[PDB]
Amino acid sequence: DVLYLYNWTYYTPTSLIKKFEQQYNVQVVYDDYASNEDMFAKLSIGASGYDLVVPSGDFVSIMKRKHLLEKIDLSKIPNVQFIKESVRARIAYDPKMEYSVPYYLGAAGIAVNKKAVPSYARTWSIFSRKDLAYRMSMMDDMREVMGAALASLGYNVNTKNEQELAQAAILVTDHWKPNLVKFDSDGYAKSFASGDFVVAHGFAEAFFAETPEAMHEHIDFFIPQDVASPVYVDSFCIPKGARNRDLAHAFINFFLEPAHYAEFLDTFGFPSTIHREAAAYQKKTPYYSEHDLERGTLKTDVGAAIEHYNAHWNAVRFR
Ligand SMILES: [Cl-]
Ligand SMILES: [Cl-]
Ligand SMILES: [Cl-]
Ligand SMILES: [Cl-]
Ligand SMILES: [Cl-]
Repeated sequence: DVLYLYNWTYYTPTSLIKKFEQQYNVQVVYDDYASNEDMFAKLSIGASGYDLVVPSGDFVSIMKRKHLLEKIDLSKIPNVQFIKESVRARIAYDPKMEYSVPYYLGAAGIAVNKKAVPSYARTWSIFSRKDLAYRMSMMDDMREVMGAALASLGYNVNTKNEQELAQAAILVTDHWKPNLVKFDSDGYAKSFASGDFVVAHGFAEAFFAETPEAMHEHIDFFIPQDVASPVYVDSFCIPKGARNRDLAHAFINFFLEPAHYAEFLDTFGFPSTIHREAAAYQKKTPYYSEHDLERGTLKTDVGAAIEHYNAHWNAVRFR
């Protein structure tokens, strides 16, 4: 009678949770987390108490190899038929959805204050602009920042090549970092709203939630299209030891109902990247289109190649 949901703060719209609660006469314990590292920690060897968790594609692959996830019974999730074919092809960490079901696919991008920066190219190299120095931020995320640098240099955002990573590190350290106030994943949208940052790396839903609607026309948010910018996919997974698998499946099935998925997308101004029905049911014009995610590269599990990422990033981030 209770579903234990573990997800990013606000990521499951409470409005949808109430509906699932009213429909099934159940209650949802929704514990939030601020990162997949933190989520992972609760689900570490061996068993949290959760029925559902929402990891990104790299963390689905990591958690499969560490045997942290339970097989999903797709017969209990008929609405899995709404998952676009194009998405099915990209989810190589779990292509048959045996351990995961897609929740959302999007990408971080760049917001530019068009009144403060009238001329700019719509590219990552915007962070090398010395005329905007100390009025920009990039995200406090290693895979996003390294990924953007790798993308810009024509390298795979998931590369395992050591000289490509060093090259990316030099790009961030020597070309972008000197122009940044800081790396910031939580204050950038507010600082962008005040005018403190005039260009910032981040999520469209944050920039637009945080800036009054009156001032939206002055924002150009874009995911750079001239390179294979990093893209993410988040998924429902059932943690090892889940006590209520029946409600876990029922919730994934509920979330993927066209009107209920559309209500999810509309909450954040998301396009229907994964769902073949939901766009018809949406009330909100998306902040970016699904076609903006085509050229980009899905962030994946890099395996050991992580040690090189870590070593370069800790230097970028703490020096
Ligand atoms: Cl705990
Ligand atoms: Cl500063
Ligand atoms: Cl937000
Ligand atoms: Cl503004
Ligand atoms: Cl290294």
